[PDB]
Formats: sequence, C-alpha cells, structure tokens
Amino acid sequence: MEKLWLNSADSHVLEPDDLWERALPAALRDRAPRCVRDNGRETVYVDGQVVRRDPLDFADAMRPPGALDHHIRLKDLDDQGIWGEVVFPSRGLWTAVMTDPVLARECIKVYNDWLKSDFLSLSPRLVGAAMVSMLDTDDAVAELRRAADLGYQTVFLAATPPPGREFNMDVWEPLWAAAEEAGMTVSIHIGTGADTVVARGPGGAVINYVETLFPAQRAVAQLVASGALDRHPGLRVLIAEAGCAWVPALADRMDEAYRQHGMFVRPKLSMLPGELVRRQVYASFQHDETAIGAVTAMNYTNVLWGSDYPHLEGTFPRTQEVVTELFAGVDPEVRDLITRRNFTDLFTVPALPATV
Amino acid sequence: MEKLWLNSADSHVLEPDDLWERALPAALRDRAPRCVRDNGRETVYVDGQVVRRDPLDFADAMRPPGALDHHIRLKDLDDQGIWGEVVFPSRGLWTAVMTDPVLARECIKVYNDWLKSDFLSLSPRLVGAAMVSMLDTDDAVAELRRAADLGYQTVFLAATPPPGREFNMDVWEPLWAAAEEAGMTVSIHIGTGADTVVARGPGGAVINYVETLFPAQRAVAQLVASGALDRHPGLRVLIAEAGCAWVPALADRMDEAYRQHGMFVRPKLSMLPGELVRRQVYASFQHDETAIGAVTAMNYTNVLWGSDYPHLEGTFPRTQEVVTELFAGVDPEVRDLITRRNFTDLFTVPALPATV
Ligand SMILES: C=C1C[C@]23CC[C@H]1C[C@H]2[C@]1(C)CCC[C@@](C)(C(=O)SCCNC(=O)CCNC(=O)[C@H](O)C(C)(C)COP(=O)(O)O)[C@H]1C[C@H]3O
Ligand SMILES: [Mn+2]
Ligand SMILES: [Mn+2]
Ligand SMILES: [Mn+2]
Ligand SMILES: [Mn+2]
Ligand SMILES: [Mn+2]
Repeated sequence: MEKLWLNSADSHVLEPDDLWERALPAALRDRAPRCVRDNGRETVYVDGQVVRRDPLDFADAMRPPGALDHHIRLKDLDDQGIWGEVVFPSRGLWTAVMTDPVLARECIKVYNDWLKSDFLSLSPRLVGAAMVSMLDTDDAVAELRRAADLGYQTVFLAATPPPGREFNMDVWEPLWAAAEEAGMTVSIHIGTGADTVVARGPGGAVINYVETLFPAQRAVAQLVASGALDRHPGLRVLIAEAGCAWVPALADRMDEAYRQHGMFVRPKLSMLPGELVRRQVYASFQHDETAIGAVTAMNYTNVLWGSDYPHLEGTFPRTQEVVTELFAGVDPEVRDLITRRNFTDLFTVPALPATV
Repeated sequence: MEKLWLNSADSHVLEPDDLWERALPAALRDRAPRCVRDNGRETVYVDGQVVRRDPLDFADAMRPPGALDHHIRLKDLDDQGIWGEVVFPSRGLWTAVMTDPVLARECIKVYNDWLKSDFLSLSPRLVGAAMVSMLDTDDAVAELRRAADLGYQTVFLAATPPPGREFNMDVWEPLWAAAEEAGMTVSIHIGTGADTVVARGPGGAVINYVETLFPAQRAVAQLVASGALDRHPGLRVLIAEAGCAWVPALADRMDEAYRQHGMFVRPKLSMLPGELVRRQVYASFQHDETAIGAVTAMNYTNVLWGSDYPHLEGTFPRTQEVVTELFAGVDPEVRDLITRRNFTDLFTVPALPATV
C-alpha cells in the first residue's frame, strides 16, 4: 500500500548489438540492422540504407542500465512500483521498413526466439510483443502461430504498413483470423513503419511528435471502416504510445460519416464504428490527463497506462510522482481500470491481490 | 416540444455559376472555378485542371432548396432555431489549390465583393468569412485589411497550405500581425487546400472522412509549436468542421513533447502548448457528443456548435432534435457556452431578443 502498484502497457528492450550477427545465415548477416558509433553520432544501417542518425547524448539517454541488463530492469520495475510490463522492440522495429520479405522474416524469427528464451524467461511479469512480417501475410500468420505455441500473448505491427498493404486491404484478413483464433492481442506501436522526422521548420520537435498520431488514427479508421474488427469480435487491438482522448473523438467522426454519408459506405458494419472502437480498440499513454477524461466523460473505458520505459517521453524515473498527480482526486475504480485491470484483460501475468 | 436559439460557427453558400465569368478580365475569367453537375457526377475545373470528379446520389444526396435560393435559407434559419451563422464559400474554396498568385488574388476579391454586396446584405445574422490568398503574404495582408474596412469579422484559410507555406513558416507572420491588429478571427475549415491522402479500398468513405482531420491537427500543431499564437495573444483561430475532442488530446501530446524533448524544442514558448490551445484555439462540431466531454472533463472551453448547412454531414433538417439529444442532462451553462456564448465572443451579430 506504501506504493501505487501499476501495470505498464508500453516499454522497450535494447537488443544485444550482435543479436543478428551471430544467429542469421551468413547470406543475410551484413544486411541486418547494425550501427557505427563515431564522432557524437550513432548511425543505424539496414540492408544498404542509413535509416536513422541520432547524437550519442539522446541515443544513450534512452539507455539507462535497465534497458540492457534485464536483472536491473526488474529492480527498476520494483522501484517504479510497476508489476506487469509489455515489452516492444527497439532495433527490431527497423524490420518494419525492410523492402525484402526474406530478410524481414528471418530477422523477426531471430528476435522472437531471443526475446522469449533470454529475457521473458527471467520473470512472468514481462509480457513480450512478437514481431510478424509487415510484407507477407503467409510469413506473418506462420510466425504468429509459431509465436503463440511459444506462449506469446501479443504481436507487434508498425503504425505505417508498406505501400499497398494498408490495414483495410484483404491481404491482412488471414492474419486477423489467426490472431482471433490464437486469443492474441494485436499491438500497433506508433513511430514505426516510416520516417518519423517529417517537419523541419520552427516547432519541428512538437510537430513531429504530433505527426506520429496520424498513422495510428488512420490505422483505427482502416480497421473499423473495413469491417476487420467487425468480422473478428474476439480480435482486440492496442494502439501503444499514441495517447487516448483522440480515440472517442475518432469514434464520433466515423459515426457522423457512417450515418450522414451512409449512401457511399462500403462495407456495412453489424454495429456502428463507435461501438467497434469502444468494444475492441485499446490505447496507452504516459502523462496525458485527457486519458482520465476520456473514461469519466466520453465512455471510452479501453485506456491503459504505460511507462514507455525507458524513452524520454516516458515516466521513468518519476513514475510515482506522475501517476500520483494524475489520479489525485480521481475515483479509485478508474485509477484501477487505467493502471491495472485493462492490462490484465489483454495480458496474463501473476495476479497481485487487488486487496492490498 | 419547444425549440432553443443557437448560434452556428459553420455553414456554406453556393456562389452564382456566372460569379467570376461576369466579373474578371478575359485573361482569367475562363480559369476560375467551374462546378458541373451532370450524369450523376460532380466535376470542378480550376485553371485547366479537373480538381474533383465525385459521384452524386441523384436519389438520397439531394440538396436542400435553401442552398439554391437565399430567401429559402433565412426561413431555414428561423425553422432550425439558428440566430447567428458563420458562412464559408463553396466553389470559392478552390482558390486554395490554385498555383497562380494573380488568378487567386483576383478571384478572392470578386468573392469578397459579391458575398458582402449580395448575400450578407440579406441579414446581419450572417457572418461572412473573407478569403485571403494562400499563395502570397503581401496579397493576403492587403485583402485582410480591405475586408476589415468592409466590416468582415473572420478570414478563411485552407487546412492544407501550398507546398513550402506550412503554418510554422515566417511567411505568415505579417498575416498573423495584421489579423491581431484588425481584431479578425482566423477560420481554418477542413477538406480544403491540395487533396492530401485519398483512400481507395474497403471503408473508403469512412477513412476519407477521418483523413481530412490530419491537416487540421497539423495546422494547430504548426501554429502552437512555431510561437505564432504565443507572439500574437489576441490572434484567435477557429478550426471549422473537424470535431473538438482531439483538441485537448493534442494539447497533452504537445506538452509531453515540449517537456520530455525540451532539448530538441525550437523555439521556446512563454507558456505550454496546452495553455495556448485553451486560450486561442476554437473548434466547431455538428453531432459529436465527445465535444461536451471536452468542456466538462478536459478544461477545453473553446468548443462551438455549427449546422454545416447545407452539407450532408450537417444537422438540417433535425438541428433541434440533434441539439436536444446532445444536451439531455447537461449543465445548461455548458449548453450556453457551446451553442451561444463562444460564438458571441468570436463574432458580433444583432442582439437576440429575449423570450419570456
Ligand atoms: C529505438 C528507436 C525507435 C524510434 C526511432 C529511433 C529510436 C528512437 C524511437 C523514437 C524516435 C523515440 C521518440 C518517440 C518516437 C515514437 C517518435 O517517433 S517521436 C518523433 C521523432 N522525434 C525525434 O526524432 C526527436 C525530436 N527531434 C526531431 O523532431 C528532429 O530531429 C528535429 C528537432 C526537427 C531536428 O531536425 P532539424 O529541423 O534541426 O533539421 C520513437 C519512434 C521509434 O521508431
Ligand atoms: Mn513505447
Ligand atoms: Mn517512445
Ligand atoms: Mn448536360
Ligand atoms: Mn463546413
Ligand atoms: Mn461540410
């Protein structure tokens, strides 16, 4: 009771520099994501493409020792008063901008085996997101099925899929089925599948942070409007790291178009966009007070807190100071929904007593 | 079963077919916007370009008489219970996709002259939005000042500005300064400027209605992050026809970036993005319940209601029934703020006679 015990729907693991070096067949090794550290600069390379350049200050700001040592991660969880934590890739996210299905498939296979055998094995508190090919449905289905057998509870998809593979297209249907069948949550994490540095004028850093929402919103719109959620009532989707309050907003906007633009709408839905969102679309946030508002005043109950451990955008190391001010004066049942119960609906971890 | 007086922050006027033909030199008059309704299709010509080619339901997408007859429209106000109403262009919006600064400047003049002479003359319950050039700053300032001497209260800007004229750019500063001086509200209406992203697959109607939000969210982010509003505390902005609940969501999103990515953030603001949003950014809606949650639960008081007469996505003929459903068991001080007082803070109309 001397801490508020949280479940985090969002965090990242830094992969071993040599993950793909050691594990891939030799024909693919050089093409895997690798990095050069020189001057103040870390340049990431993927399959003959510079994909990212950061200064070492910011690169290493996201690299506290818990981001590397999984034994320190757990000590940081305890320290933050965090129990459950979903873990998303860092380096493996660049699989989502690969143009070669074979390279992407094999890199993903390597990541999924490492994450389960060398990280998730340390504690049942850690729930892992398995990657699945953004490029080929048969590769993604095969990997999700293989990941389920291994006991994975959720797959990661990039917010921006490859060209012609928008989330409303038929190509995704076999994956939505497999995911529904397997009981498996689809986690779409923002800032992935495309270049995140879109704006370069005055206000660039705030503009770009905003630009990452558009694919998230687009993704919900494509999954609702296409009927994908409607055909798969068991399929539940987590928009991770997008904030929350835009989700009921978008529920209203798709309802207006469904009702007033009825005559141009294809396909028809068994219920309204708003109902599909409120049933099956979850979303995570770190600091956003609007996230409570969406629950109390907009009937959007699918809100989950996340540390985004250990990015700057996240709460670490001030998790307790942050959640304490957010939920200062807030109904205990809503603090519990947002911080604990929505998590345990999506993900299985050992149950804290809700009594303590 | 009694009605209630509302102000409306969004509606449109259909300009005369011959509007620019009759008023422009030879070098010009053939290149101004031409709508053509024929064979179940709506086609729009601008400066040699087909800028739209949309299907029409010759059955269930039929236009209200009052769009086609400006005296049937004022009857439609009285019937719908609407006192003040902001009026935006229809065909005139096409000046914002124009590439020729001369065609744009001169069409804007023809429009601002006509709308005052022949439409706003009908009733001072009408608040006209004057167009100003999206292409040249000197020409945008000229026409704003001219429109102000003419008594215009607000200038229309397109959501998507021309390439290289993003709203974070220094090219707009003269126009912001002039808008503040003039005491003129800046109204950014959505679904205007060069068509950004058209979706083509399943759910296209619903996806395309969501797509038009992104230019608006982007526009607010550009104006907040760039210091435009911070440097101009008397400049006010209305986002017309985008809904509302995403605005506090975007305040939070921008505060997370401002606080957690302070090192990347240029320029600095005198107060947080969310403060500038809550102080200077207004947003309109027609049907969206979340618009009330934004006021009651997210401390966003800059919500206005609009009819969006005569568009399908508007409330006609059910304005009163819609507004009755929305405000059922809602503090009438909030009904008053959203339906009347925000309107009278932005706009001047004749005093509404008291009832009982
Ligand atoms: C492990 C990673 C994954 C990922 C990409 C590389 C790293 C890390 C994160 C990060 C990126 C982590 C911040 C969250 C998130 C979701 C974003 O995308 S936030 C948007 C990007 N923000 C930034 O790059 C930092 C702010 N800086 C900028 O915006 C620009 O560098 C500039 C300030 C405009 C300078 O340009 P210039 O005008 O001076 O020429 C992720 C995406 C994720 O895929
Ligand atoms: Mn994250
Ligand atoms: Mn992050
Ligand atoms: Mn004909
Ligand atoms: Mn409108
Ligand atoms: Mn409209």
